[PDB]
Amino acid sequence: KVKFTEEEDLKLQQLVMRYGAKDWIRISQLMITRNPRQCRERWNNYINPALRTDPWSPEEDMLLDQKYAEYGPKWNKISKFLKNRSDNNIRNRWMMIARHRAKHQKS
Repeated sequence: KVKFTEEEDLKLQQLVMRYGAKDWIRISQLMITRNPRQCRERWNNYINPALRTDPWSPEEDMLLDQKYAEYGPKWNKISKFLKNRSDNNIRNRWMMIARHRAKHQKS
């Protein structure tokens, strides 16, 4: 997980809404515990395009088995390969698709 907790990711929606999405150096001054790119990575992988409903397809499932196998549930690194979804969508959809392979229905 990232240094800050999801609860912070919500603060980003507010602070970033006040800065728009370009003064990360300022938002980082408040919480120097993270780099400007760390909170920005959430902007596109959490709030910016309104992906409250942008679920991926088996393409990420098969291409994720390769990335996850390396990073694992770090939707922070995966969401960067999508730039179309958010960790909240991946962490949430992976549990929907992982629920099918959870038992053995995989075959």
